[PDB]
Amino acid sequence: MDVNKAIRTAVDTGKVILGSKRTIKFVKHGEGKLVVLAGNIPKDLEEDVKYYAKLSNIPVYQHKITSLELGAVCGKPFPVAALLVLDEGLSNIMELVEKKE
Amino acid sequence: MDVNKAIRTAVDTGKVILGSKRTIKFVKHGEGKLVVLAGNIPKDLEEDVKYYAKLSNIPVYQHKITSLELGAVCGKPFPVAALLVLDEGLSNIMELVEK
Repeated sequence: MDVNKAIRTAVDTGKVILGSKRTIKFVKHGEGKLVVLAGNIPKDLEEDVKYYAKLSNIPVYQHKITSLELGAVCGKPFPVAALLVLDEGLSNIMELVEKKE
Repeated sequence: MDVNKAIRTAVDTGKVILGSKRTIKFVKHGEGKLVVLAGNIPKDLEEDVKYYAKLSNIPVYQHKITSLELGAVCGKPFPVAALLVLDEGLSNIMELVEK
């Protein structure tokens, strides 16, 4: 609930890249502050994003909700298997993730 | 190479359940000898399979090829994200997996 609120806030007040393909592309280029993955993200994409994120020291938060659920959290009617926060805006998502438990 | 040949042999000469949903169903009921997962299997399904497989001591081999590729290895035109060997038939898949 807290994380989902933080994600929506980042999307509406900051800058968030939506989609697994786009997320990987941005992270590969070293851009981004935080990666959030849906619980049903394809394993290969999951490993790709974690590999590139690791290379640029970008944290990755593994969510439990589905890609369609994550899309809805972002206020979208389409699935989002992964997203990348470029700018957290007024969100506290960065801090929430830091003590993720 | 060898693994793919072994998988096709099991499908053709033995009994293999195709599909992530069916695989989980069978393993959840304690049936099966070996699970093979495609490289792009959804993470949640992957975790579910490994959880139930673990409960009935059923080995799980994580493949690198995609679901559509695995389907083709099985001689099918459709994607197969996971499969369950009920009977290896004439295949040596069990031995190969032991690695």
